[PDB]
Amino acid sequence: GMAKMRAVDAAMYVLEKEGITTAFGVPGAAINPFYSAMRKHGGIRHILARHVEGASHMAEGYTRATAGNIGVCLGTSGPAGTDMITALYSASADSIPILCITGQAPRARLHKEDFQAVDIEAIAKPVSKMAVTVREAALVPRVLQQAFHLMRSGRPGPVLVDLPFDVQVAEIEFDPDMYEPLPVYKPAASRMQIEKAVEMLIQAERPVIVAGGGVINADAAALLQQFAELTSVPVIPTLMGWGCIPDDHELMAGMVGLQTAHRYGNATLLASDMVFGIGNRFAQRHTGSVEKYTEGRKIVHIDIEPTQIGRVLCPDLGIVSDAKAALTLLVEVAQEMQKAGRLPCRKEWVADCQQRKRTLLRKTHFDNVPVKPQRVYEEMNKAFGRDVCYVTTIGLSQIAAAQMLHVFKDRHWINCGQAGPLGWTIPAALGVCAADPKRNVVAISGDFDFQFLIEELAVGAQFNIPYIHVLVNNAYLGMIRQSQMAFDLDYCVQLAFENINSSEVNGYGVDHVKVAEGLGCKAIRVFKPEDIAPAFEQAKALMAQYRVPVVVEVILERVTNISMGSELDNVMEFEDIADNAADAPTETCFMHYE
Amino acid sequence: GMAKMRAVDAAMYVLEKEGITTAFGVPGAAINPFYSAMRKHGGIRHILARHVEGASHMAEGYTRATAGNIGVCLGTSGPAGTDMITALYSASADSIPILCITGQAPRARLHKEDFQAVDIEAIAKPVSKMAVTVREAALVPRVLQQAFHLMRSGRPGPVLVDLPFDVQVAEIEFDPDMYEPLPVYKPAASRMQIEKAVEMLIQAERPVIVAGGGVINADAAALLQQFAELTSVPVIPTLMGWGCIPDDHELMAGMVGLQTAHRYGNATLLASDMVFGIGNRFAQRHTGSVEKYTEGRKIVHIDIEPTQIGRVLCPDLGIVSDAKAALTLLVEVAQEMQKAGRLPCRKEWVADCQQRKRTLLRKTHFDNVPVKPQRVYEEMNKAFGRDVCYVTTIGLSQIAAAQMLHVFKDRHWINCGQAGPLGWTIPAALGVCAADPKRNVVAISGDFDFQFLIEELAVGAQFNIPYIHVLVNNAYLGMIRQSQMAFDLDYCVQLAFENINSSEVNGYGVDHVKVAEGLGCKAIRVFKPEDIAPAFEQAKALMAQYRVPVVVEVILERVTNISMGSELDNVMEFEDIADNAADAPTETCFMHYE
Amino acid sequence: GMAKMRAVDAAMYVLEKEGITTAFGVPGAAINPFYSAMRKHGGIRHILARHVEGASHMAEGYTRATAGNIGVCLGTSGPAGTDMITALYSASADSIPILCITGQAPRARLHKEDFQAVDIEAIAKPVSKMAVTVREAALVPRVLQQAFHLMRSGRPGPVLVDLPFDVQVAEIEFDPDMYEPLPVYKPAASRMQIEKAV
Ligand SMILES: Cc1cc2nc3c(=O)[nH]c(=O)nc-3n(C[C@H](O)[C@H](O)[C@H](O)COP(=O)(O)OP(=O)(O)OC[C@H]3O[C@@H](n4cnc5c(N)ncnc54)[C@H](O)[C@@H]3O)c2cc1C
Ligand SMILES: Cc1cc2nc3c(=O)[nH]c(=O)nc-3n(C[C@H](O)[C@H](O)[C@H](O)COP(=O)(O)OP(=O)(O)OC[C@H]3O[C@@H](n4cnc5c(N)ncnc54)[C@H](O)[C@@H]3O)c2cc1C
Ligand SMILES: Cc1ncc(C[n+]2csc(CCOP(=O)(O)OP(=O)(O)O)c2C)c(N)n1
Ligand SMILES: Cc1ncc(C[n+]2csc(CCOP(=O)(O)OP(=O)(O)O)c2C)c(N)n1
Ligand SMILES: COC1=C(OC)C(=O)C(C)=CC1=O
Ligand SMILES: COC1=C(OC)C(=O)C(C)=CC1=O
Ligand SMILES: COC1=C(OC)C(=O)C(C)=CC1=O
Ligand SMILES: COC1=C(OC)C(=O)C(C)=CC1=O
Ligand SMILES: [Mg+2]
Ligand SMILES: [Mg+2]
Ligand SMILES: [Mg+2]
Repeated sequence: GMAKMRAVDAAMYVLEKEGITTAFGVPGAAINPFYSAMRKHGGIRHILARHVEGASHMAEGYTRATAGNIGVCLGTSGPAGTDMITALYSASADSIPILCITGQAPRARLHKEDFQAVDIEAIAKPVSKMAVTVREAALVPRVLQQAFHLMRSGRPGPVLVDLPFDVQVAEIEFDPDMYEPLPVYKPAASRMQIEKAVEMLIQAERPVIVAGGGVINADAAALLQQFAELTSVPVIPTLMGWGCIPDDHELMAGMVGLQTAHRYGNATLLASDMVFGIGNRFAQRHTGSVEKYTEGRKIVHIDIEPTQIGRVLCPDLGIVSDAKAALTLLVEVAQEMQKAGRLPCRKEWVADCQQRKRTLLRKTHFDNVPVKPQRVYEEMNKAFGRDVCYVTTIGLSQIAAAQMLHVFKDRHWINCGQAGPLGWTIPAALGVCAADPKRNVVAISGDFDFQFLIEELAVGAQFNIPYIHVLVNNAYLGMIRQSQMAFDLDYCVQLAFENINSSEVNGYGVDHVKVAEGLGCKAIRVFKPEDIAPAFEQAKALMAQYRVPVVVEVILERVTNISMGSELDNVMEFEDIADNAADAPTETCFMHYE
Repeated sequence: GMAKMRAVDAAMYVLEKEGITTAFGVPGAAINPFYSAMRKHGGIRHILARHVEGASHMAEGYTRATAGNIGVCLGTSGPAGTDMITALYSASADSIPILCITGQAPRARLHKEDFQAVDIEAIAKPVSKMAVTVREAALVPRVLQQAFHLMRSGRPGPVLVDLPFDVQVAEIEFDPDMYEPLPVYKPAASRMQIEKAVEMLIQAERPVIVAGGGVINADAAALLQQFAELTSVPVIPTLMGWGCIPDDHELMAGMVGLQTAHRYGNATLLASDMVFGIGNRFAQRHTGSVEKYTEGRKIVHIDIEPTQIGRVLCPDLGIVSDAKAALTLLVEVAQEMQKAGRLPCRKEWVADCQQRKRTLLRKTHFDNVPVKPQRVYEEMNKAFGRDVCYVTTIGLSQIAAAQMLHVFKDRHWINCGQAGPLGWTIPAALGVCAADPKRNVVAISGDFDFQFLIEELAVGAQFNIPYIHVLVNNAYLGMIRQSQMAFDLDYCVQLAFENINSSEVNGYGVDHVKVAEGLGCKAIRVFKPEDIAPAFEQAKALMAQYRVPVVVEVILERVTNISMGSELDNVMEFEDIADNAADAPTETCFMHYE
Repeated sequence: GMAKMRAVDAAMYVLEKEGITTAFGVPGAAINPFYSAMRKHGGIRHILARHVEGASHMAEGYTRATAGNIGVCLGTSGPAGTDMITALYSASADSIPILCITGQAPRARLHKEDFQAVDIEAIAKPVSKMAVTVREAALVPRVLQQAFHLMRSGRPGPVLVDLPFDVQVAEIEFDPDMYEPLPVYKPAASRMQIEKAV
């Protein structure tokens, strides 16, 4: 029971009781006592990153992989904590938690300029639910106790706990047998709110459900699908809700927005007369101008967070609720409505939505050399199984990937949708693989994103963490070239150079095969579209043989303008569209996934 | 004269008038109008980094290379600014400026959750002299005007200017002919302060001058040397003052402190009876416990910043002054004292200091295989000229480098002494080379530091920026292994693995030769100490032939404990010491530098 | 049912549903729409103080008198909010709530040094559970809703809600019949812990 121990030793017991099994980090002097407590206790597997920013995005990928996970990022004082701010922001921005833990100078030296002492508490406050420097050894378990409550409760978000060196080694009395995690706070909608929501839905003639990341955050995907099935209401996932209903489900109507969106999704939204928003916010890249998004449409918004309702547009009905609590009641009420014969038939509207989905496509089957990126995603859809789990960040790489890939389960699209920090992809994919070694992880990056934290590939090598990284290389910051067209500009966005060690990259600059191999991984370069499929097959084999990350690099044409625009009804199609399966053969309507 | 133009166009004129010629950055949508204004104006050379953190440390190296430089770091909204916090902290910590400029969401969307909008103003305030989101296009030139005043005035520090997209493109009237930079504020010591300081110095029997980074910040190195020469007072540079008097000068008595210090420096400090502090603070890694540092010693402290005086110890005389202003008066008064025959002769004390410098050494001439790191620095001292400019960060690599290398001019030790963020080295070295293409830049990194921002080597390749990067590889976070010995720990600090592409690295993990070559650079690996010197000669030749960075990787023995301790009189010597030149042949006392 | 009304009218219904019956305050131009909403709605008795600090300590005493009470203090922009800081500190320090409502300059003028405009949200943050300038009229009922959850939950403490003039008078749709106070968060000890203490 009760025993004297260092505060960091008590921290290990608290972390174990809170369900922690894994951590990502970089040690240093100020945080060594915690690493000492970690070795003494056992039970936490540590993964050494090759940049603190890498440890922080591994923690994010780990949280995002499986409901209830909380990725832990560990580092020392000073610049370790400032290297975590981007992940804290990215996690806050998407409403998911990570636990960052930093060492700090001893308390009695905090406002001297002690070597590598920084006011991380002040720096991190804007991007966290709590950021605190612990000033008493006895408070170390209590601060972690409150941190876990906050990471799980309400709108989730991350916490940073900063530990002065003397506070870590100080002796306290602690009884692990008596430690208990705090209850989690989640408001639940009342039956009166839900019945009103269902009455309005029944009165709608052309409704859609917009299913957001809150559905996934709540672990409520099956209830979301069940509710749409009972009501026969087509579902539009936001980018953060993608996967909560399978992409080949008859009611999944595509995605909506200015960029990661389908032509049929935007058309179905503009044709609808109600948006039943569950666990979404209404993000600007999803809505365009809100006046157009809402024209002629009733709007329902269910959100766990009161100050998200009415933030960007006025709902006709706002309801504060956890999405699982709300969907449980939504299923119950809809079942009562169905037994009563009060749910309308929706065959025509569903058929109209399915007709747009069959016809309003974008071409992917390009035989061009140099390769067209949209062909890469067609080959990815064929190569990988229905259980594929994609990890990606930002770039034309990622935008077209969301337009053209398909996903069939929640937490199989792992994407930092609101903050999009370049370099996120490799560490996030490693964190997912650490969360679930059976998961079939495939990452997508453009060349610039791949370069930011390219050294994290050696983490996969050292720890034998296998996954496939698709690398689509245009030797450009392609997304930025495209947005510079508005200024008739093409300026400081090219990565090309004649590589003095590799004439075979033909002026594309960095040799990603040589870099990946030097970092202990396997790599294949593809120049022709017909070689993409064999390469993915070789990659699966090399992954099994060597158990390390395997990079498949596809050399792209330098310039491809991905479809996008400023309003739902203004998306410009630069590349060829399609109305036939031959040009877009991996749309779920034409292809059986696995 | 007067003309309508975009606020970013006026920003270009202001930057030109303020002396800006170079910028480092990563563009994106929110900052595109500024890149557009940069292309239209000409006159700023942009260097594209391969991580925003890389652009930010390039800006630091550029500032640090030449007095009056201000490195500029450019990036977009959201995670670009959070990727700059580590450099802002590192620049603040050493009292040097950089100008960070971020794009931002349009004003009318600032507290909506606009895509990639973050409250960078709040996040950056703790690590900057000013961090402001500009809310009127007409204020853009005025905010830059105040930023340059603050970066130059008082205790220098960095500024972040955040630019909403609509503010950037808005039209203003601006007359570049009428723009004038603000006057710079620097307090100057009165003659009464300086005469009192010189009286106390004259009364001292065994004084030393501790010369800090403020001397270099003020561009006052020649006056510092002249004052020591007039008074015949030995000079101890802090790590940030290193180079303000040449290492082979008869009065340069070595460095002092817990780690980057000489055995003779610490002995001379403890034997002294006054510390005449000029432009130093008294950092904890320099003093140890202040009660021991000051025992039996009068203390003078001259600092430009009033709240630095008395911060960690009580001076007998504190003086607020710019170091150049103070040294100008110090030279004048000492000359008046010398004409009056009032300066004491100091032959015995100077001879006693020189005797410690001749005798209290650490061995570097090791023929061991695997190589001993101290041998690398001996070879570096012989290979490179007196004009060598070293760039380094932290690690046992850097600590022993400061113990064993030698420098002969100010701004030839470029080192982030207070914050030490791993990954700083490559971008900082590239920023120095951009500041001065004739400078003879040689960087030192351990393997972990080298890996953090390893992709920046491709910036050197794409832009043909030549320098030599010495890479001392123990496949360890060596500094952390050593500090873990206090906990009888060796845990999560090893980088080794059997590289499936390189049996020739013999279990050391990452193949830095293959990675450097894939990134477009040249690289040589050295296994035996006698091959170090030829490798540096090949490296100079490859640098001239290809004009790209050239990495020389020395494979070290896995474990070497570098000398260090907790007090000036407690530094533990783990490796062999030396009292003879044969074991330490590159001490300036035994070797003529160039 | 749902109806068009100003944000401050919607605030009156929220305050009524949350049990408010009393307010202590000092009016001014920037909070006049709220006073107009009070007069139209009726059912909140206003006590006019002769110092804003006096209103803010009246609010405290009203809270402390009776379990479940939340004193409400009302002021205009600028110096009114800075006059409430001492009471926000006193209420925080004893773990009891008051609800402070200040008027504020319109959003389009928030960083333009407008007459009697101050960053009260920055000043009050150290002495409150929440201090927020409300930037959308539709958020007024929701900010008030979260404030009442915060003042009742956990360790209780005060809240400052700061209302730009244009936010107060803007029209919104709001259904009073659908408004519901949020559940109060209070952790409970398990039986194992209580048996150990006994
Ligand atoms: C280049 C790029 C292009 C993009 N293009 C698009 C596009 O065209 N369309 C698009 O939709 N997105 C797009 N995105 C993503 C976009 O920026 C947003 O990240 C996303 O739309 C937000 O999803 P959401 O509305 O589900 O909100 P989320 O960020 O997922 O959050 C929604 C709400 O969930 C709530 N919540 C949290 N937990 C719970 C719970 N347990 N119960 C209930 N509610 C809960 C939160 O309070 C929050 O308000 C793009 C991103 C990038 C980088
Ligand atoms: C691993 C490691 C080990 C280290 N070991 C040591 C060691 O043993 N010994 C050591 O000394 N350092 C060591 N350092 C460096 C140390 O941490 C500090 O960075 C350094 O000692 C501070 O130098 P300084 O006192 O000159 O202060 P600086 O940081 O250079 O600043 C000194 C003062 O200059 C003032 N100033 C600025 N501009 C002007 C001006 N124009 N005129 C006058 N004053 C001005 C500022 O106000 C400031 O107070 C180490 C660093 C690392 C990473
Ligand atoms: C840290 C950071 N800086 C800048 C950006 C802005 N940004 C978005 S996409 C992009 C270029 C990405 O290029 P690449 O990964 O090669 O993808 P491509 O668009 O070429 O497919 C940039 C700089 C960002 N998201 N994060
Ligand atoms: C971002 C960051 N995280 C952690 C540290 C702490 N730290 C100081 S030295 C070191 C290891 C450096 O290893 P390497 O560069 O290989 O040098 P070696 O000591 O082995 O010569 C670490 C992690 C730091 N300075 N910065
Ligand atoms: C990509 O590197 C860059 C150049 O290289 C050609 C340029 O010419 C310019 C103007 C900007 C730049 O970033
Ligand atoms: C029969 O299965 C199919 C659907 O579901 C009915 C569809 O909605 C579409 C577009 C195609 C299809 O094959
Ligand atoms: C360097 O990677 C690491 C290991 O690998 C052997 C370990 O066994 C442990 C315990 C920590 C770690 O970071
Ligand atoms: C003659 O030159 C020399 C010195 O300066 C006198 C010294 O201080 C030392 C230690 C050696 C030396 O050779
Ligand atoms: Mg690219
Ligand atoms: Mg990197
Ligand atoms: Mg090392």
